[PDB]
This record gives sequence, C-alpha cells and structure tokens, in this order.
Amino acid sequence: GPSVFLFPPKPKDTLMISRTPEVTCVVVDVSHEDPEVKFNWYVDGVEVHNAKTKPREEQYNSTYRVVSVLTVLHQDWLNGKEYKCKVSNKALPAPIEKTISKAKGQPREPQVYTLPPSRDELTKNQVSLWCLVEGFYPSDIAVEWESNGQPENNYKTTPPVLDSDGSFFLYSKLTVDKSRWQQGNVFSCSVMHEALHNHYTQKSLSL
Amino acid sequence: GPSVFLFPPKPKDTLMISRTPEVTCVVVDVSHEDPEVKFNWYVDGVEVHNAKTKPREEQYNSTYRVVSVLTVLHQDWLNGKEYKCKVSNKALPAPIEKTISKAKGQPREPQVYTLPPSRDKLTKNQVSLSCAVKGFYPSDIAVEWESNGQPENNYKTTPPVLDSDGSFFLVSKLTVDKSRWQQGNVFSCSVMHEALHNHYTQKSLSLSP
Ligand SMILES: *[C@@H]1O[C@H](CO[C@@H]2O[C@@H](C)[C@@H](O)[C@@H](O)[C@@H]2O)[C@@H](O[C@@H]2O[C@H](CO)[C@@H](O[C@@H]3O[C@H](CO[C@H]4O[C@H](CO)[C@@H](O)[C@H](O)[C@@H]4O[C@@H]4O[C@H](CO)[C@@H](O[C@@H]5O[C@H](CO)[C@H](O)[C@H](O)[C@H]5O)[C@H](O)[C@H]4NC(C)=O)[C@@H](O)[C@H](O[C@H]4O[C@H](CO)[C@@H](O)[C@H](O)[C@@H]4O)[C@@H]3O)[C@H](O)[C@H]2NC(C)=O)[C@H](O)[C@H]1NC(C)=O
Ligand SMILES: *[C@@H]1O[C@H](CO[C@@H]2O[C@@H](C)[C@@H](O)[C@@H](O)[C@@H]2O)[C@@H](O[C@@H]2O[C@H](CO)[C@@H](O[C@@H]3O[C@H](CO[C@H]4O[C@H](CO)[C@@H](O)[C@H](O)[C@@H]4O[C@@H]4O[C@H](CO)[C@@H](O[C@@H]5O[C@H](CO)[C@H](O)[C@H](O)[C@H]5O)[C@H](O)[C@H]4NC(C)=O)[C@@H](O)[C@H](O[C@H]4O[C@H](CO)[C@@H](O)[C@H](O)[C@@H]4O)[C@@H]3O)[C@H](O)[C@H]2NC(C)=O)[C@H](O)[C@H]1NC(C)=O
Repeated sequence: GPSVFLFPPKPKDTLMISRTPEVTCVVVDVSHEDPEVKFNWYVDGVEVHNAKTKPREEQYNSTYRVVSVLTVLHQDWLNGKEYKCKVSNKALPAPIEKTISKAKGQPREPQVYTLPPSRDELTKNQVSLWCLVEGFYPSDIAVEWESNGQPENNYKTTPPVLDSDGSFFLYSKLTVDKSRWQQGNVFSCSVMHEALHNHYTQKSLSL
Repeated sequence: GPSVFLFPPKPKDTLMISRTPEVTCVVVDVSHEDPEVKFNWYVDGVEVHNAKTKPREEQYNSTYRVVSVLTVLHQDWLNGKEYKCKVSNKALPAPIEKTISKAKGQPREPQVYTLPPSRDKLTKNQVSLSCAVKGFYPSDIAVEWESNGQPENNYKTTPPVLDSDGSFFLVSKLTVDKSRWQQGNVFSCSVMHEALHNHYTQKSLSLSP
C-alpha cells in the first residue's frame, strides 16, 4: 500500500510574520488501480478544512504522488499545536495517520558571537568570518550572513550540535575576499529563533 | 541464518604509530544446531593468517555471537588496502563476505585556526574557545584539547561539513571557567589527519593583553 510522509514548515517561515508557513502531507506509491486519496487534517484533534490538495502527479516508477498542503498560523505552530494528516485510499487496510508538531522543550535564547579571521589565515586571498551561535533550544534556527543589507550567501553552517548542558550550538563560516575584509567592510550574522526578542538578532563584524 | 558486520579501525588508531588499529568481524544469529563458524581474512585478496578469533558467546536470545579481530598495519590501511572477512557456517547456503577499506579520495591538508572568545562572552562565567579546522579531505579526523599536560573534558566538536570547494570543515568548542582564561592559561587544540605532516598538528590559545 501507499506511504505517507508529513513535513514541518521551514523555521524561518514560522518565525517571520511576513512569511507563510505550511505543513506538507506527501503520499507516495499511489497505484493506478486505486488513484483516489482523501486527506483529513486536524489541529490539536479538531478537524480543519482549509487544506489545499495538489494535482496528483505520476512518477517514473510509474505510480502516483499526491500532496496536500495546510497553511499554519505562526503562533499555533510556536505554541506547540499538533498537526495530523489522515490519508485514505481504497488500497489501504486502514487510513494512515501522521502527526507532527514543533520540537518540544523549554526554549533557550541563542547567544550570538562573531569571531574575526585568524592571523594565520591573512595570507591566502580569502578569509573566514565565523558566527558562533550557542546555548539555544530547540534546534530549529535560521542563520544568515549579509553586508550592506544584501545577502552574502558564500557561507556554510554546521548542523546544531547538542552541547553538554542540553542546549545546542553551531558555527556559520562565511568566506570573503581578504581585500573586502582589510578595507573595513562590515559583515553581519543574522539569527532567527523562537527564543529571541522579535525572533531576530543581528551581530556585526569588521576589521 | 547468521549475519556479519565488519567494522573499521578508529581514525586516531591508524594515524598514531603507538596505537593498534584493528578491523573487527562480528557474526550474530549463529544457531545452536550449526554453531561452528570459520573466518578467513584477506588483504587485497591475499589470505592472511594472524587474526585472533574469540570463543563463541551465547546471547540472551539463545543465539551465539562470534568475533574475529585482525590487527592492521597503519600504512596498509592508509594506503587503501581492502580487508575482506569471509564467514562460513553450515546453516548458510554459501559463505558471507564483507569488505572494508579507508574512505577514498585525494587527501587535502587541514588548516587549523584557534579563535579566542568574543568580548561579549567575557561577562558570562565560562568562555568558549574555538578550534576551526578547514579544507581537509577525507572526513576522517580526530580533534582533541589539552592544557598544562592534561586533556580537557569540556568540549564538543561539530561533524565534518562539506564546504563549497569539496573539502570538509568543522569547529571544536572548548568551554572553560572564565577565571582560568583570565589567569593566562594556555589551551591547545590537537588535530590528527592523514594529510598532516606526522599526521598531527597543534595550535594553542591564551589570553592576549
Ligand atoms: C516511487 O518513486 C517515489 C519518488 O522517487 C523519487 O523521485 C523519482 C523521480 C526519482 O528521482 C527517485 O530517485 C526518488 O527517490 C518514491 O517515494 C519515496 O519513498 C521513500 C520511501 O520508500 C521516501 O523515503 C522517506 O524520505 C523521507 C525524507 O523525504 C524527504 O527528503 C527527500 C530528500 O532526501 C526527498 O526526496 C523527499 O521529497 C522529502 O523531501 C522533503 O519534502 C518536503 C515536502 O515538500 C519538504 O518540506 C516542505 O517543503 C516546502 C518547500 O518545498 C515548504 O518548505 C514546506 O513548508 C515544507 O512542509 C522538505 O523540504 C523536503 N526535505 C528535503 C530534505 O528535501 C525520510 O525522512 C523518511 O525517513 C523515515 O525513516 C527514517 C529511517 O529510515 C526515520 O528515522 C524517519 O523518522 C522517517 O520515518 C523516508 O526515508 C521518499 O521521501 C520518497 N520520495 C519522494 C520524492 O516522495 C517511492 O518510494 C517509489 N516507489 C517504489 C516502489 O520504489
Ligand atoms: C540476538 O542478540 C544479538 C546480540 O545483541 C545483544 O543481545 C541481545 C539478546 C540484546 O540484549 C541486545 O540488546 C544485545 O546488544 C543481536 O545482535 C545484533 O544484531 C543486529 C542485526 O540484527 C546488529 O545490528 C547492526 O548494528 C550495527 C552497529 O553495531 C555497532 O553498534 C551497536 C551500538 O549501536 C553495538 O551494540 C554493536 O556491538 C556494534 O558496536 C560496534 O562494535 C565494533 C566492533 O567491536 C566497534 O568497532 C571496534 O572498536 C574497537 C574498540 O572499541 C576498535 O576501535 C576497533 O578498531 C573497531 O573495529 C565499534 O566501535 C562499535 N560501535 C558502537 C557504536 O558501539 C549497524 O551498523 C548495522 O546497520 C547496518 O545494517 C543494517 C541492517 O542490519 C542497516 O539498516 C544499516 O544501514 C547498516 O548497513 C546493524 O544495525 C547488532 O550490531 C548486533 N549486536 C551485537 C552486540 O552484535 C541479534 O540481532 C539478536 N538476534 C535476534 C534474532 O534477535
């Protein structure tokens, strides 16, 4: 029978009020013999009716893939409400039920520190700027770099690491031309997390 | 029927001549009816005879577990030789073969940088010292901290992260009581990797007035 996978919104979508967070229910292996899928959606066990189900679409293993998308309210997600997808198909013994919610646990505020390049490194032609983010919980987070209001996207960020106190830390490494650094340009690490005021902080770094 | 799991040596063990790297071939779900198990070991397809095999040990699920350990030459592992464990048992249709070797790819030398605490952290009680290791390949690496001739307990290291140029980086975070940092104590990040001279390099950090 078919399989169902339920996916959360993007952290940045739940944290920025301008954005629209979505929960996504994906049904795979819908065979031709029975192509019809019914989605029932529930928030905290109360059924809701505003999900939008997409035109089911045929895959190369020649079976079907069906997707329903439910817009969530930012504060519902952040307040820990549970989102249940129920998938009904002729070919199932019983309907499939998947439930998802925000990672549980007492929130803890990220501490954000920018670290300049090592001396050592001032001899190649690029330098590494570092954004250390530590002490946060849960691990859902968004970390971005910019300069003069523009995204600097030539960076890589480690996954969150569980630290000895049960909080998480990570490191974002931004690589820039050494000339940009030596000439005094200002670079900024932006962090978005539920435990921050306005879900947002920015820390800047320059020579 | 029985199942076989073949485990590699730890990276540090292959990089330090004083340590003993081993490949471990583990057989589980050996029956009471057919308890005999034979190991044959091959290095690049050439049979070798010096493995040390343990007596079978019964588990709480009434099956046996049997382990054979092959000591490997550091340089054989680092030169990419293939280690094959072949397991024979009368309950099996044919012997089970498993093969393992070091991760492949052109080695690249890690660059190691220590990063002092942010000033923002100095009013916190504990400060975080950073050891950034970048540009290395393959991802097998060991990173350790010490001070004053003893290891430091209180550090965590990120997994290797694939960078935009195809190499890996990571960072190691050592948390210390702020007094010890202000004290002037020297802390040292040691990195062990196949592409380092002597498979080892160390960088140190202490408060700069
Ligand atoms: C027939 O084919 C289909 C499809 O095959 C694929 O497509 C074809 C064309 C070829 O390219 C194939 O090579 C492909 O495989 C097969 O369907 C697959 O079935 C698998 C099960 O057998 C299933 O495995 C499970 O995957 C989960 C993760 O899936 C993620 O991530 C992968 C990437 O690694 C990706 O392929 C999936 O699409 C899915 O991606 C996420 O999608 C969601 C939904 O859109 C995204 O979230 C939304 O995104 C939007 C913006 O896009 C917005 O942000 C919304 O707000 C947000 O909600 C999300 O961003 C995507 N993430 C990523 C990373 O891409 C696993 O988690 C799961 O693990 C389970 O088991 C684990 C241990 O085993 C457990 O620990 C764990 O808890 C889980 O329980 C499974 O491994 C594949 O996902 C599925 N592929 C697709 C495309 O649906 C089908 O099986 C095959 N049939 C046969 C008979 O072979
Ligand atoms: C009957 O019982 C046996 C025994 O189990 C015990 O007794 C039972 C009754 C219960 O009480 C259990 O709770 C007990 O543990 C069962 O045997 C198990 O069978 C499993 C398969 O069915 C098998 O699963 C596979 O596990 C692999 C990981 O094994 C690691 O890690 C686990 C911990 O997570 C650990 O328990 C294992 O012992 C093994 O530990 C590693 O050992 C190696 C070798 O010693 C270590 O490497 C050496 O270390 C030294 C120094 O320490 C030196 O560095 C050497 O250089 C080096 O070689 C290594 O450090 C250890 N690692 C860790 C983390 O400790 C998985 O990889 C594997 O996954 C793969 O295959 C899967 C499919 O099976 C895939 O899904 C997957 O993707 C992978 O491809 C399996 O999950 C168990 O290991 C095995 N347990 C033991 C103890 O052998 C038996 O199943 C059961 N039968 C029945 C019918 O019920």
